[PDB]
Amino acid sequence: ASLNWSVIVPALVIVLATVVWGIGFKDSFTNFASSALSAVVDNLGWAFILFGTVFVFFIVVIAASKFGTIRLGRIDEAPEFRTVSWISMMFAAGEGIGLMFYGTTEPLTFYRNGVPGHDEHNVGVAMSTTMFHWTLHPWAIYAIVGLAIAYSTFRVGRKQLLSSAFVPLIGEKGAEGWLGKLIDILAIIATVFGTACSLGLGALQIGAGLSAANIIEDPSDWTIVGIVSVLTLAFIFSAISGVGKGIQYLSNANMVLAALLAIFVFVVGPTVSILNLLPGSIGNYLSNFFQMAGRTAMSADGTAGEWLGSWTIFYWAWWISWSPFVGMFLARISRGRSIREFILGVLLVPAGVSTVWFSIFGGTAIVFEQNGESIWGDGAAEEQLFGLLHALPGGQIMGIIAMILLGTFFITSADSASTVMGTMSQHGQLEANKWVTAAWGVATAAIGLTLLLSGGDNALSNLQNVTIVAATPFLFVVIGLMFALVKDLSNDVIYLEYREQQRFNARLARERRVHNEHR
Amino acid sequence: QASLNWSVIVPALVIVLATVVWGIGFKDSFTNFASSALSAVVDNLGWAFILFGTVFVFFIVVIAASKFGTIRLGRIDEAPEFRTVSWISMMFAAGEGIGLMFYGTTEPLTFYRNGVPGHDEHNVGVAMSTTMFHWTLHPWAIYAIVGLAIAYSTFRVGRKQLLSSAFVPLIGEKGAEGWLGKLIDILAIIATVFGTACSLGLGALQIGAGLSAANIIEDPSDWTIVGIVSVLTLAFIFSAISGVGKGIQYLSNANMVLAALLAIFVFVVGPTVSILNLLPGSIGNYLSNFFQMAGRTAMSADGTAGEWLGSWTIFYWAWWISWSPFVGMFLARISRGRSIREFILGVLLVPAGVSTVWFSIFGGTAIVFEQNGESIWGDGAAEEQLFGLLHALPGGQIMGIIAMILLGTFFITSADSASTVMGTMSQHGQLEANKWVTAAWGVATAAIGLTLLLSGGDNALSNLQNVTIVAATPFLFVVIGLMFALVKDLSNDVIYLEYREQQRFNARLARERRVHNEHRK
Amino acid sequence: SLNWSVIVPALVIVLATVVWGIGFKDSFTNFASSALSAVVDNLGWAFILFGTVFVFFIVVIAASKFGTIRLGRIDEAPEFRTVSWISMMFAAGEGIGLMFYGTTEPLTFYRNGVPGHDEHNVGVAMSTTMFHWTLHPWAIYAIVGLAIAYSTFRVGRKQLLSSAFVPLIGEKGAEGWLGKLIDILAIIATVFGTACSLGLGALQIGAGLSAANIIEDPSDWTIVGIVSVLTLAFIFSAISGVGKGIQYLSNANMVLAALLAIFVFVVGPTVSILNLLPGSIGNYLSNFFQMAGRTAMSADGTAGEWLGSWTIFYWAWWISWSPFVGMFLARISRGRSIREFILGVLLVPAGVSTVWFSIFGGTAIVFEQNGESIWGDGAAEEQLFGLLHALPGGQIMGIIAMILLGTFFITSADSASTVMGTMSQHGQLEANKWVTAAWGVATAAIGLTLLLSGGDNALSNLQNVTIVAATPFLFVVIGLMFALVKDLSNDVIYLEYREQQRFNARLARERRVHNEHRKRE
Ligand SMILES: CCCCCCCCCCCCCCCCCC(=O)OC[C@H](COP(=O)([O-])OCC(O)COP(=O)([O-])OC[C@@H](COC(=O)CCCCCCCCCCCCCCCCC)OC(=O)CCCCCCCCCCCCCCCCC)OC(=O)CCCCCCCCCCCCCCCCC
Ligand SMILES: CCCCCCCCCCCCCCCCCC(=O)OC[C@H](COP(=O)([O-])OCC(O)COP(=O)([O-])OC[C@@H](COC(=O)CCCCCCCCCCCCCCCCC)OC(=O)CCCCCCCCCCCCCCCCC)OC(=O)CCCCCCCCCCCCCCCCC
Ligand SMILES: CCCCCCCCCCCCCCCCCC(=O)O[C@@H](COC(=O)CCCCCCCCCCCCCCC)COP(=O)(O)OC[C@H](O)CO
Ligand SMILES: CCCCCCCCCCCCCCCCCC(=O)O[C@@H](COC(=O)CCCCCCCCCCCCCCC)COP(=O)(O)OC[C@H](O)CO
Ligand SMILES: CCCCCCCCCCCCCCCCCC(=O)O[C@@H](COC(=O)CCCCCCCCCCCCCCC)COP(=O)(O)OC[C@H](O)CO
Repeated sequence: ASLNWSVIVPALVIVLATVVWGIGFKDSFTNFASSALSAVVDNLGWAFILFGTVFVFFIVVIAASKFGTIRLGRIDEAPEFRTVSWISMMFAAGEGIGLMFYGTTEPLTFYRNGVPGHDEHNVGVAMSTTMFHWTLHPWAIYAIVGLAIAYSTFRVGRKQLLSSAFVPLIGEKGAEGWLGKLIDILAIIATVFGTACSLGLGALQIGAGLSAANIIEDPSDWTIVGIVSVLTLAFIFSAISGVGKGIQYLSNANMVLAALLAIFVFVVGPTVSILNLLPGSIGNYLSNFFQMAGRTAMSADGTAGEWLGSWTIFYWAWWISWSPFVGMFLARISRGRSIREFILGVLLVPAGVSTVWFSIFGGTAIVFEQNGESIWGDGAAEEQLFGLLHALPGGQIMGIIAMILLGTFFITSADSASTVMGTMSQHGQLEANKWVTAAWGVATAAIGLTLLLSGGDNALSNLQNVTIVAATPFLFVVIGLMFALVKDLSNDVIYLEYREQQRFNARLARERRVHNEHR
Repeated sequence: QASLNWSVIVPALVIVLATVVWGIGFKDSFTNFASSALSAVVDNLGWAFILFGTVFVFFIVVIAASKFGTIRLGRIDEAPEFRTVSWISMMFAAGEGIGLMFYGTTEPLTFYRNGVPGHDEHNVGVAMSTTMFHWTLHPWAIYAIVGLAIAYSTFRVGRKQLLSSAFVPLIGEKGAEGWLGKLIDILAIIATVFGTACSLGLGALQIGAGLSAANIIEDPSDWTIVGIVSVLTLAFIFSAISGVGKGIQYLSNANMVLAALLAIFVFVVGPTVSILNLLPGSIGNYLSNFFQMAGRTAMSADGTAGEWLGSWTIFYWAWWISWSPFVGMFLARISRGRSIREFILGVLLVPAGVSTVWFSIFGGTAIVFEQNGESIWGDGAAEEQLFGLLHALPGGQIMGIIAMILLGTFFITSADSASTVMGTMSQHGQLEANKWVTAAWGVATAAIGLTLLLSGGDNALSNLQNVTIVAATPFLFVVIGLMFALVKDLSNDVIYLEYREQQRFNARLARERRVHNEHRK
Repeated sequence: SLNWSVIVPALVIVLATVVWGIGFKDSFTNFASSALSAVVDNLGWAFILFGTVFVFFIVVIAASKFGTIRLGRIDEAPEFRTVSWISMMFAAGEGIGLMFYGTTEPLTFYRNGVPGHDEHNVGVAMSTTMFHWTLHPWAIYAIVGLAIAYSTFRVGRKQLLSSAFVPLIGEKGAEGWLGKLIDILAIIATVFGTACSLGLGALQIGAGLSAANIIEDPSDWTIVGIVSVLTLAFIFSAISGVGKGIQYLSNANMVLAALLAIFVFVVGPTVSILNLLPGSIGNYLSNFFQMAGRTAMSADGTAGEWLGSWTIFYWAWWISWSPFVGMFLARISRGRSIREFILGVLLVPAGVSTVWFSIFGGTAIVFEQNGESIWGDGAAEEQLFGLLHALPGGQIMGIIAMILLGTFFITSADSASTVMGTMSQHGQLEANKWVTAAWGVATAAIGLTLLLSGGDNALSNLQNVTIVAATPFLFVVIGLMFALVKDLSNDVIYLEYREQQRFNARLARERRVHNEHRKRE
């Protein structure tokens, strides 16, 4: 296919504008980001918080309805991936960097400071509200988007694009018109900013880790961590060949290293306490699910707005911005699966992986805090993991391994996001241009680095603010995608013979009633 | 022309007239009896109300989710005679309107200011959740049960449009025409009269408060209430005896338009952002606390929630059970040809969402005022809350008048609809009843409401609530039996006969086989 | 023929326990305490997690397509009427345990509170009593009974725990060493769970005799006499070769339990109990997942001892009872569907337990609130009679409760012994009466051994040894889930579609790999 320049040029111009604003005009960019966060949070926290749970309800009911039997492909089709392989391939979609960053920080900071409507030093609350942001809502969003693309491209044979999934609502004219172009541009921009958030978190934490081992300098975030991890691997893996064979190796190394780190912290750490937190975390998450889903700026006597902006609305925006990439990824590896099976796997397997990960790491941190040891230290979120690792025997080698894992996650996430963006910018071609992929990867890495540099001391806050503002337009795209998906599922070939009969009988009944009214 | 059911008219008419005379000429005796009867009823049946109120919700969810959800309310492969949008629009009628207007400000504001048993004061989430508790799912679960029973009896099986006909599976045709069916219909008419009189009394009281606030009348004297009720009853009487159904549908459209206008005015001129924040908060805290409130009895809070329960939750239970004949028959009428699952889902969810939005807007504005220093509580009279809320907003002087007009139109339309259903139930389930019987029933409900308001005196809302609870207690058992009748009716469907006969035959064979095996050794 | 390879190890372990307990009491008690500490600290997480995984698993199995499978031949209707089947679920379950903890558990939760909650809270006191007795125990029993019933009726295998693992180990492991190990573990777990029940019954009977002033004070010789008398009546019933006396006792169990519950209901605070019914159910559904998430590091690392005393003990007790109740449920529930079986087994005993605990615990808590108090010296065994004597006419009801405990002793012994004889007779339903008598005597001896060894801390001894003996069978019950899923998936009604899916998926994988290789060009 050809390049959709009408969709590349707008998004690329927006990205260049954001980068120039952040780099050359740090103060103005930071002020604007703070003001836009204030306005967006105050005026649309209701939208984020309401539709986060509407997505979960919607995907659950879609799975449990008659559409669950539909198969993503030809009728009576069987899937191309084994169930074990299908489950394993979902690891590459999850947050390697997000988990590596927040596994220790989030449960520990919620244990220490508490959350709105709750007191400090509550393990159940800490683990439950860590599981709130990471288990069902993100993967309900991802299931919705991936199911939309899967039904559009496999069942109906349309192009693999976000705009195509809206064909039921806006028709073909809209899909090829200005509205389809707008949807595709918003998808590309949201993916860019959502991936740049992860790249910024990973670079920040890698710098902190290098400082922990005492091998770092000050400008390493810009001069080494970003540009090296981008150029020396991602470009040479993309531009050199269609498949560089390094992405597969790194995607397997991610699994191996994450398993090794989790097993180290599990065995060397307080194993019994972690095993106690498994059922405790799951039970206290299921108990507090709706209480946390109803936490708005009007909660805790109006004092929850700042916390929600810093913690919950940030995650809403982050997951919404991830939606296009993760949806395309899940759709690509789920052909032939049924809708019910797809939804169940996508919702539950990563939820369990996240639950276990947070159990190990947050539980070790909370147990240390309870005993008297404090991995908190200064309080930086990027230094908690290495403090936790160093607190355990043989922690130096594992800290180095954690830095290696962070670098591999950086490379893998950037490469996969660039692949999906290139596909979306090339009229839905599965194998997009290599140079378009490299350009989009450069753009994402540059945006993440620019957010970090503009934030400076408050790098994390600047990152979160720009992610929150950048994902506001795509929240409505996902909301309308729910409607488009329902309208597409209803108008399935298997249901048309029943729908015509229902329409005919309803018309007969309505005309009979109208005639009786005339009488 | 179905003959008049005099044997069902007289037992309910005599009770209504006895209540009117007793409450008018003997205000003190009537109030004392109502108070004592509330004490006894609440003490010895709050467990029944609270348990079966949630059993209704569970029963409806199970019925929709079970194999019965695919059955059509009519002949097989039938289709609805109303478009889905028209069905949803018609659902708004037969709701409260007057209850929603009366309580939208008062109830969440009251819970926020004073708290609820087992919880502390100044809790927005708890106030909104326990307001949603009384107005969203258990109400419409009860209405779905009754309307589904009536719809199945009348469309699928082709019986009369009655509540006794829904008990045929339990007591049979002889029972339906026997004394038990007559008793069920009498209780249905009594419950309709008292559930309607409660809303009419609330509307008259709030219109009096509005006239007092608008300065049209200096005070809301008893004669003011009498005049309001007389004028509104005269309007309803003219609408009915005129024999033309155009004016009533015009007033229904006006009710929808004016309710939307008031909601939009408070949403826009009020704290829009807080109103929108309270939507997810209200829903989440409702689903979080659902079973905590479902398990709230007089034994909660170390045995101290009895007075609060009788004031709010048991009163609502009685009110929503008293409405059950009217709202059930209304929903049954407009739901021809729908499947059981579709009927249940729409009836449960659409009104719940509308109530959620209404309470969010009005209660959230009141609570936002409370938090910011302003207090529309004033003297604390419930009837004066709404006009305190509107008069605290720019341009609200005219919207208070619009609120009074909306209350008047709600009064007229609700009286007409309830009286139409009552006339149906007193004429062997005729779809259209005699004009004079409908007029008489509507005037009787108005007279009961006026009697309650006047006998209450300085405490009118309390007397209204007490009489509502006492009058609705008998029909809780009718609804409970209707659950069994509905299950038996759905089980004995034509599509399920062959499978059931196969199972019965095989079961007899297996039982004789095991009896023989025991005989062996 | 006797499976001596299974009898001899179980007999050796049981006799070793008896010799250790009587001969060396200090050593036995020290080992029991140390083993309780170790197993609790290291596997309370396993107990707590899998107790709720069982509920999730059985609910999902009932909901899924497997719920349509019929236990037996296709179109085979059940042998017992639904009334008979429902009533037969009372013989299997817990009568002695219910009588022992009917008052003690809610009363002590109300008095002392539970981890993460304040004391003197009726809602939690009843919700966490319902937690330990309603859905987790019966989820375990339903899983085990369903596995046994499917293996023995659908597939025609022998009625054993070993034959239910055939999906995982083939007939080679079913008859190999692993099947023998599973059978031995099932026998030992049944012996020790039934011994825990019998020891509780003997303690309660001694407490009742002390209360009735028949004995001046309890003594070890009194417990020995009680256990000897009851097991002698048992041995006579078993060796007599006539089950008429046992059927009489099993009916007397229901009659007397219903009589006692109705007495406490009518003569106790009826309205408070009725209030507690919906309160208990609602607070159970509200707090279900908060109680399911209670671990050794809840309430700031202070719930370990409370969990070991209450929650982990009940988990171990149910897991040790699971072979018996599973075999019982499989025997009486042939021809049922998986969905019907699961729903009935989960819901009927849960409702019965809810009513029982509502009555007795609500009576105790209402006495505590009003000013009275049945706590007395704090002994768990003395609470029930302390509750009875507080009510008028309780002097006779104390002896009625003692008689009921004796009948429960005999009948529970006989059902457990019959299951053990079936296990040791290669799954033969008509178990040898001498093996049955030997197993019953061994159970009584183990219960007496735990009581005597514990002495003053008799209940602690019982619970410690029960947890230790039930720890091994937890993994068997966990593996039953996988074995049952493999049984159900590989069913004749699904094998054709499974073959079609396998072939199509192989074609799809071949296409994808060939396409990838082609594109790799
Ligand atoms: C924590 C919370 C938890 C909550 C959990 C919630 C979870 C939900 C689970 C959902 C599961 C669904 C699964 C089953 C689906 C099966 C349905 C189906 O299709 O079966 C056929 C079944 C029957 O079919 P039918 O007989 O043909 O029906 C006729 C159609 O109704 C009449 O035809 P039509 O005119 O509609 O035709 C239009 C056509 C296609 O439409 C078009 O013509 C499209 C035109 C193009 C528009 C542009 C689209 C492109 C936009 C993309 C986004 C871009 C953004 C970019 C951003 C840029 C920023 C810079 O659409 C359709 O195909 C019909 C579906 C329309 C759905 C309408 C529902 C509106 C909901 C309103 C309430 C909620 C709003 C929330 C507001 C927020 C605050 C609360 O369909 C229906 O169910 C239809 C009825 C649906 C309900 C209608 C409701 C009307 C208004 C309700 C208001 C009152 C209630 C709300 C609360 C109270 C407010 C006061
Ligand atoms: C105090 C509160 C509780 C405290 C907490 C404790 C928990 C409560 C204990 C519950 C324990 C579990 C259940 C045990 C019951 C076992 C028996 C049974 O019903 O199962 C066998 C049941 C019947 O089988 P069967 O015994 O073989 O029947 C044929 C025999 O030939 C039988 O031969 P037959 O045909 O001659 O049998 C007689 C009858 C056919 O049925 C019978 O066998 C007799 C009636 C059945 C007993 C029902 C027990 C279970 C339900 C509890 C009732 C209350 C709440 C639920 C309401 C019912 C909705 C299903 O047929 C007739 O000829 C009609 C005779 C008249 C019937 C009664 C009519 C009067 C109703 C009473 C109320 C009226 C006014 C006073 C109001 C009261 C003051 C508060 O078998 C089935 O499974 C059939 C299923 C039918 C369709 C299922 C779909 C509907 C279910 C919806 C879900 C409900 C949600 C509720 C959840 C709420 C949670 C908060
Ligand atoms: C320790 C680290 C790892 C832990 C990870 C946890 C893993 C859990 C993942 C759950 C399974 C995901 C993969 C499922 C693939 C197989 C298909 C499947 O399970 O779904 C079927 C769904 O089948 C059903 O019909 C519904 C069955 C319900 C199964 C529910 C199991 C999950 C229950 C979750 C409980 C709550 C968990 C905690 C939530 C936070 C498929 O339906 P179908 O349309 O193909 O029809 C098949 C058949 O005809 C039956 O329909
Ligand atoms: C919250 C506001 C935003 C909502 C966004 C919705 C986005 C999707 C829109 C898709 C268009 C259709 C919307 C209306 C759907 C109604 C439900 C529905 O269709 O249910 C189907 C699937 O049903 C389900 O499994 C459940 C449906 C969803 C309802 C459950 C929602 C739970 C919400 C509870 C909230 C708490 C209550 C108080 C607060 C409101 C089938 O049932 P039916 O009635 O259409 O047909 C029945 C029969 O087969 C004949 O057709
Ligand atoms: C604690 C008190 C008891 C529990 C109360 C809460 C219960 C909530 C959940 C109840 C779920 C019941 C769902 C029933 C769906 C039936 C589905 C169906 O089509 O039937 C199948 C499953 O069948 C069943 O299991 C039928 C059981 C239905 C009865 C359910 C009773 C609910 C509880 C009643 C007591 C309520 C007490 C409330 C007061 C506290 C087919 O199986 P079968 O062919 O063997 O069934 C034969 C039957 O005649 C077919 O209709």
